[PDB]
Amino acid sequence: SDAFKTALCDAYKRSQACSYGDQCRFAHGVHELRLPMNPRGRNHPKYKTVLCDKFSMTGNCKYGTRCQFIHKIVDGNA
Ligand SMILES: [Zn+2]
Ligand SMILES: [Zn+2]
Repeated sequence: SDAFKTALCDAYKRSQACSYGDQCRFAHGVHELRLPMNPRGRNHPKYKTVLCDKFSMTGNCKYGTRCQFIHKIVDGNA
């Protein structure tokens, strides 16, 4: 990354006064801040939202991969 605006200004945050001022290679705000944009794709994206009742009762769900419900192998014997 380039030396400009990829990190916040330590002098501006702690001391407020910055030695270079507006010629500071660091950002004096979030609008000034253009950091190296790392992917935000970390959160869990669920197609299958609620548990599958058919897969829990009969052990089988007819939709399979199409199922909008979570196929969880539930322990316990009848
Ligand atoms: Zn600065
Ligand atoms: Zn299912």
